[PDB]
Amino acid sequence: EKYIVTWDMLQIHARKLASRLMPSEQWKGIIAVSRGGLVPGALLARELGIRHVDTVCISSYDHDNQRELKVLKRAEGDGEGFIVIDDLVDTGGTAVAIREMYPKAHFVTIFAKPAGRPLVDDYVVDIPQDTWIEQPWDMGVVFVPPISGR
Amino acid sequence: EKYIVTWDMLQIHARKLASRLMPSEQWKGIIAVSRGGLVPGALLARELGIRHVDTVCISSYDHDNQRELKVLKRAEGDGEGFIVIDDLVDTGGTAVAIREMYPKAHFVTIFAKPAGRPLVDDYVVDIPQDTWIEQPWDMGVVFVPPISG
Amino acid sequence: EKYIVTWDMLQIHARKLASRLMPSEQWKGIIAVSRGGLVPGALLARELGIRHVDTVCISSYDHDNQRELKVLKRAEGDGEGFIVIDDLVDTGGTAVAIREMYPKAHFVTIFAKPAGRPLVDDYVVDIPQDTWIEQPWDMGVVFVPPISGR
Amino acid sequence: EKYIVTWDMLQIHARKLASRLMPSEQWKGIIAVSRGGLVPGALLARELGIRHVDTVCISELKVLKRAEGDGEGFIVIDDLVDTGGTAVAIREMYPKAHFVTIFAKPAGRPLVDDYVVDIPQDTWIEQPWDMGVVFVPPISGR
Ligand SMILES: Nc1nc2c(ncn2[C@H]2CCN(C(=O)CP(=O)(O)O)C2)c(=O)[nH]1
Ligand SMILES: Nc1nc2c(ncn2[C@H]2CCN(C(=O)CP(=O)(O)O)C2)c(=O)[nH]1
Repeated sequence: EKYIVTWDMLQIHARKLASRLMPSEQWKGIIAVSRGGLVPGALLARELGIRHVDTVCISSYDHDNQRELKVLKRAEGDGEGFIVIDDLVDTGGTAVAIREMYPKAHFVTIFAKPAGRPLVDDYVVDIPQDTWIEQPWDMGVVFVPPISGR
Repeated sequence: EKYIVTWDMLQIHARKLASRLMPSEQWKGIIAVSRGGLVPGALLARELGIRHVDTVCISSYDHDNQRELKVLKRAEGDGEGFIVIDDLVDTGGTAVAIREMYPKAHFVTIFAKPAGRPLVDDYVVDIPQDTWIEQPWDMGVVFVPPISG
Repeated sequence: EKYIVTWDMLQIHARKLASRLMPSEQWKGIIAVSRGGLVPGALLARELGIRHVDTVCISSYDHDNQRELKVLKRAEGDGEGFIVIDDLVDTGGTAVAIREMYPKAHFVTIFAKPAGRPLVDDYVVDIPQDTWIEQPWDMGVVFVPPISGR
Repeated sequence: EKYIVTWDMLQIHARKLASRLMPSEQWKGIIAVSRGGLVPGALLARELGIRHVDTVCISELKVLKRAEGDGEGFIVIDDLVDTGGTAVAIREMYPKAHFVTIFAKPAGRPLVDDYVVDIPQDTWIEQPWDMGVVFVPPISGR
């Protein structure tokens, strides 16, 4: 059974993470991990009041049991004083890759499954591995037939 | 901590509860416990395609140190073949009265706290006793100031 | 032409209606037109602090160019000091029926189309006649495939 | 007089915008004007399968961070256009860019190559990232 994440709950969690990342002056800017961290990055940037937002674009595809990682666009630096935000961490693969690119950055997510959980600096919601997360940008409001009808 | 419930989530839970009330034909109608149950009742009504929807309106008169229960408007029958529905059960204070008016009814809620759990026939979500549930009809979409300037 | 009504927007509309119905003291209760008026009625009931909420249940099976009406259940009275509410007005068929069985009732809706427009006492939003209104209780948040491949 | 925009509504408009920008292969990437364009840019990035998303941060109008090129083959996205102070500025850095917003006001209308929703000029747009689902007192007591 999948975990439905609506926009309202995302924003609640995003604000729960924002306050825990106070003060706002200890952070220089924000790096969002495209595309998953884009919205959480936007949300953080609004709350913490940060206007400098950049993106690192990483493309990943599975070829059976191995991953193919392609960084299409990178932000410069060791990550000094920035926050790196992604929507969720599952196995922790993307995290370890970001950690190589930005060894001196604070890495955050909204959701974290048990495996990837310890590989984050901070997160908000716990999810178990067997659970799939539907993010709001993948969903919509559409007609849904009744259960009976009658 | 305060548990926030959005319309969307209420609908998701209402739909789960609804499937557990299949098939629809065993039900004559639906009695909503005003006011909390009105929206859950409405959603159930749609999902099951039940058009016979009635209400029970229950208010509380306080006398000296004790709270009495006034019944402003009540449906008919012993609730035989009916689903009775409230938004939640916290203590079951109101839920005692509903059983007495409708003994032969299927009494359901969306949320339930531990002390009110044995009072319903079925519910969807467990909530801790210390937790306040904010329902979406008590909320709205309003400007929230940022956290930094 | 399809008009999407989310729960948030509906609440906004219902709240605008409720404040136009102030003060609440002039009303002795609410009669909801099942099933469409159930939710709007519940929202009025909350905003006006009205605990006396009853229903009128009507079945409208459409046989070609004629309609068969069935009143499954009917709140008592002429509607004196009562608000009767449906979600929307379309042709005025339901409205003429309510007006007969509740002549001294203040009959309101949220949406209205030009046809049934003169047959309500008050409404909130104008909807064009050729538009289908998708109400939130008939919808849900489910997955939606992206518009493009890749 | 306040135009309230919910996430669901923004997402619908963003999809109506995405459909106009089809086919998606005419695009090499998206440039979101932060912070207004971020979420719209993110939504377009999903609906159009575009993985190359970069930002331009304007703020006199000081440029905090930006990307190169003349915008040829890119989409520049902001949440709205009222006047065009930044819009006039965005035009410069990427002249051959396709520049879109979701909302557009009359005075800002001719500055963008495309938009989705018209809004009166005297109307304030309350974007969902500035709001939240909070308790709201009933309009009456009894
Ligand atoms: N929407 C969604 N995307 C998912 C889910 N699980 C994985 N992904 C996608 C999106 C984000 N992903 C990762 O960061 C891979 P990781 O470095 O090994 O943790 C994969 C899910 O349950 N839901
Ligand atoms: N969900 C939905 N229900 C509708 C619509 N149009 C009509 N109905 C349903 C629900 C309310 N209706 C009427 O008041 C019928 P009227 O006596 O001719 O005014 C029919 C619609 O666009 N959408």
